[PDB]
Amino acid sequence: AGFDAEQVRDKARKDLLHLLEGVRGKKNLVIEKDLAGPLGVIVKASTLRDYGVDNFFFLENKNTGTSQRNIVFIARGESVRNAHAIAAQIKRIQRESQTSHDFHIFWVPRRTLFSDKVLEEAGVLGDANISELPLYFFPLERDVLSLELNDSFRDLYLAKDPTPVFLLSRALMGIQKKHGLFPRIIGKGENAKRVADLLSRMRQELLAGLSPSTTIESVIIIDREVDFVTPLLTQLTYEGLIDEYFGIQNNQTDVDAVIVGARKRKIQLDGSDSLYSQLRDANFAIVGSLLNTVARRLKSDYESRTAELKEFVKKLPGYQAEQQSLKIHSNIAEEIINYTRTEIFNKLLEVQQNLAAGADPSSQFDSIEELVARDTPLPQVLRLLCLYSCISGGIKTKELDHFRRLVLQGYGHQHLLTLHNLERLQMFLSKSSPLASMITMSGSSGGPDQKTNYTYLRKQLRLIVDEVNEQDPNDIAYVYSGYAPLSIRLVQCVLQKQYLLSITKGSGGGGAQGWKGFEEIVKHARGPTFDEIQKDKKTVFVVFVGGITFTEIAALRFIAKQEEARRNIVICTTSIINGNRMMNAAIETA
Repeated sequence: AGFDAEQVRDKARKDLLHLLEGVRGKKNLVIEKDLAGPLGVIVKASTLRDYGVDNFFFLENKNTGTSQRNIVFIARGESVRNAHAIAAQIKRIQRESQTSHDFHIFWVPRRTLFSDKVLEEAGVLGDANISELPLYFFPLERDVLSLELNDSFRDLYLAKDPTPVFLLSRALMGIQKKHGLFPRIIGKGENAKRVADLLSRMRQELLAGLSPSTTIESVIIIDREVDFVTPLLTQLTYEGLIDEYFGIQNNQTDVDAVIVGARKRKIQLDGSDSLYSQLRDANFAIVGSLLNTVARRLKSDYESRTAELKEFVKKLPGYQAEQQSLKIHSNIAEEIINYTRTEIFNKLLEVQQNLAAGADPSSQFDSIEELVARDTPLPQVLRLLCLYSCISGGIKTKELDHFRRLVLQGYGHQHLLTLHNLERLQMFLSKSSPLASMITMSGSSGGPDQKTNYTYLRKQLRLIVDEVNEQDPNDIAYVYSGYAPLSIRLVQCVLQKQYLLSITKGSGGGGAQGWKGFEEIVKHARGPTFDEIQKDKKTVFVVFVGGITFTEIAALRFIAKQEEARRNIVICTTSIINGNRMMNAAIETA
């Protein structure tokens, strides 16, 4: 009766395959490198072959073949870069003749004016048959939908491109068209508010036949800028650390070849593996113990004491898969264990946990300087400086100038750009800057965009949970060993008020809706608080504009398990983000 992630995949594959069915004959396929990964989430390469794909090409390789007269470009239309690349590629192909003279472009999801103009301005516009592929959300898991806009953090927060926000609201409207209006549109933050506004004005346009869902409870929209502190921190879940040290993209990562046990190899990382399903959301401290329990259960099943010989060989493939999974994750865990034992890592964690806990950030000054002396990697130092700034309402000017110098001398003068970019993103500011001040009620004002108050909210939303036990956690704070992501505490102000009241005020009636009971507190997080009513169990879509971490996902699944009876939780996002990705946005954007 309600939403299911599998229908998004089916529609996506159907939509793509139909367009491939419109290009009659076999065809060559040119794809934006970044789109290639997410496309694999909805269709298998073997399937594309069955629909006439002779060869596959990455647009950026600039080496499209001749073997087939049909050429198909698949790329994002919002990208200024792609419009040029495709035009260049058509002209370069046309003049290496007589090769392949039937061009198609599938723009994702929408044809833009800028793109149509570039093609015409290059002359090739009357040569390509242009379609539109309405792919928005890619379902990475049953409970995780992603726009897979890996540059959207930079695009939105640095470059001020509104496109990620527009695309997210269209994706969200799509769901309303199929399952009814979200009864409630709830959220925090300037960009999340704009998502609501665009959802509103889109509805208003349709009335020119759409009713509240019977199967959807609400949509909660968190704006990532409300809480930079969470991504800056080192993630301490299993998947979180795999992301921190190896990097996860399209449900995959690359690891040294010795790790897979027979350059580096690619490994799949999703819920189809029974073991990873149990490991990914666990605090890394209990992973060794989880592996041990699995290995033991495995040894026990093997030892659990004709034509059962042929039964054995049929079961042979399932035995390697389990074995291979256990072997690979044991090897990864041992790798991460090594990393987390170094003095640099222990020193890092210490400064992060102190700042997070609320120690005077000046008391961490000598530690930070020592981290620079030891040449710890640039992204890790920058993430500390940002945490410092973001958590304490800016850095003391005199310390800022010192840190600024250490960074430039230690890692290179080019990083003056990096720091200016961190300044534009408002994660590296002096206390003397008006933009740096956190929200208070004794705050006078100024402040069009006053910042989240972590000093106040640490207490009021109980960001620090000293007691949490990682072996059978009782609180989302487990994802950072004692620290609770603010973003998800905000989701809890809506979804688990009984519980949240229980651990902050007492006497946790508290099963009604909106931000009731938390409005004055949530006023101290950045941007607008909103709650808009539009006039089996139900799904709550929890949405992040500007990126979610694997730790927030783990914490959301934790809550999902507790809320199992009453709700289903579906996580939506413009992309999956982490601390390193944010620093890269600042480093690489000239």
